[PDB]
Amino acid sequence: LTVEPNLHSLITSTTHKWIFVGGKGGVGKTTSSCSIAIQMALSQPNKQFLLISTDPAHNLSDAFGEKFGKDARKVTGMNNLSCMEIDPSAALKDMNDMAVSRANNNSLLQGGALADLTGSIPGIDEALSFMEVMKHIKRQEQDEGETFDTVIFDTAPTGHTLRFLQLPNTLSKLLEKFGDISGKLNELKANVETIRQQFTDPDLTTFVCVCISEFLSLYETERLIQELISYDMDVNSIIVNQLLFAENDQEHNCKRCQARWKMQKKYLDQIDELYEDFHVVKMPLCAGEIRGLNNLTKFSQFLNKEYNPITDGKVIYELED
Amino acid sequence: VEPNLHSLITSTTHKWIFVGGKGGVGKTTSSCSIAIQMALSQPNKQFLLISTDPAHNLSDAFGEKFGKDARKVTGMNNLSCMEIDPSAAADLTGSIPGIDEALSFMEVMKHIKRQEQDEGETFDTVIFDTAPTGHTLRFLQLPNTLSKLLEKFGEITNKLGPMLNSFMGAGNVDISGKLNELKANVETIRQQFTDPDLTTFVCVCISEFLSLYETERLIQELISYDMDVNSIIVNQLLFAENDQEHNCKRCQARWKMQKKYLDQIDELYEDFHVVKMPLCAGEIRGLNNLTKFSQFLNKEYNPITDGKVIYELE
Ligand SMILES: [Zn+2]
Repeated sequence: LTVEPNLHSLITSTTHKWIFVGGKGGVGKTTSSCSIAIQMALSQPNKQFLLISTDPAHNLSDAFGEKFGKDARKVTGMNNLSCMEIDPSAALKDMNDMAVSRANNNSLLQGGALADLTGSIPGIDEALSFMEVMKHIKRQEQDEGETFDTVIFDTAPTGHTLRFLQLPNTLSKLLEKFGDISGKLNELKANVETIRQQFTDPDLTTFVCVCISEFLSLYETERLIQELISYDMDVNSIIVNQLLFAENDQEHNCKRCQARWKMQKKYLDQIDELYEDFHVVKMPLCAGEIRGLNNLTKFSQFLNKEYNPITDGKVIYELED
Repeated sequence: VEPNLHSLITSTTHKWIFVGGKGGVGKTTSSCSIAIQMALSQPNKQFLLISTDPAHNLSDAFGEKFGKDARKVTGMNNLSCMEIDPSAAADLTGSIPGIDEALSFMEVMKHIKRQEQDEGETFDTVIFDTAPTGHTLRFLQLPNTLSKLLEKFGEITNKLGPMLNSFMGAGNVDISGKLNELKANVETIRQQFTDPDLTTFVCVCISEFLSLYETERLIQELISYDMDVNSIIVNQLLFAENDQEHNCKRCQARWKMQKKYLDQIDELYEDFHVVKMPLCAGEIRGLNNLTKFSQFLNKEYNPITDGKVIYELE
């Protein structure tokens, strides 16, 4: 049985609690995050969703045209979707800094410095950064009194934000050789392993990759998928953005564009043969800046029901202009 | 710094010019253009354009059929092409980095010299149309890679026991001697490929995030090899603002994006010769067209005045 080229079963899932969305390059990652968030929220009115970002550029705020911050806020126009933009690294520095100060005048796992081993042991910084994020969330849940059913992580445009899933095994290997700090490491290792318990369960968390139909994007996506596999995180979906089905479009005249399409077609076919088992969802190029709830929802719709270049053209051109 | 390759195309000191760029960035076209440009401006000298890509990109580019044996490009007096497959034409390979590369390269250098000894005519300069994959020239590190190894053995072997050491019979010493001979071979080439006036690498890329990222990586790798990197050609630029405004908001949209990175490129690689090359919808194929296009590597293209020239190719 063919694997539907859409995210319908995910957007419809009542089992997933953590959905990570990423893609390097200018591939429409942010708008994909918002679209998945909206689509999930509209399809499950009964539940509450959190869309979190780490990008210091406040991509979410300029995506929706609202102002989000460290405090969750419901997207204006929706009942069950909220956004929060934070900076884990910054808050970590502030917290670590004060801990260093308390040391000189004497996440509890910081007394003094466990952060110095950062530039030595891979994934400790990331684990600490992530724990910061998980903290800001729970604190928001405890105050507002309402817990989020599902969280969409608009992954950070750089680094390897979730390399910490390797931390546990990276430590055991180290702790054996080496056999204060030692106690903080074991406490950290226990924290990352309870998370892996969650993040490693296919029914609980998954990662959807975002990319454009180009050689470098395809290879970057391959790289990303291998990495996610090496973390035991589920990867079953790939969103391919900016596709211009020039093959038959309104005002479709431009030969340069036709040339581009021919190129995209080339790789779209490689992607389909390479990731047959994946949900490979094709999304139309939408010249402009899909911004604001309305347009984002109109466009996000194609994540659930595959886009038809023939039939649905009218819909995207109501946005592209 | 001038936004062209005029000084290189005009150099009478360079003997080896490598051209590379990953992705569909017009690497091959660039290789041919540089070869032609060099050949046309130095009729007095003989040039060799060699490729490794099994697809026979050179033959498809010129519309001629090249192979293991050098052949003059039809219509030119001092430019010849040679398409080889080094790999096609000793298992420490999957263990020590750069050994296979060095072996592959030496193969290439051998098919060349044997072509020079037969034809009786030596090539003054060679342009290497680098392979679209792997790390073809990581062997420049092999020498230091080996010294380190043939040293860790001395710190271990000379720090073991008469029995233990001697208790390892098998044709390995049959290697200690060949590794030292190969190390000597890569180091004589390194003396050549490491001299700025003798060899250089021109990068090719498109003005997009992923391509800039990739060429950034390429440059770092080349510097770690002590190979000179001073030029970067940026292909497929559609100067849509000057495009007689042939309309298409999608293309104008693309251009604004290319403009954004063209800017970053300028600021990041200021000391480099950053040559902007116009998008040329089609497949610049055949000597004539390649020549017409290649000219903009020497004298910077002008979207306003030169437009007519590239559209007589569309
Ligand atoms: Zn166009």
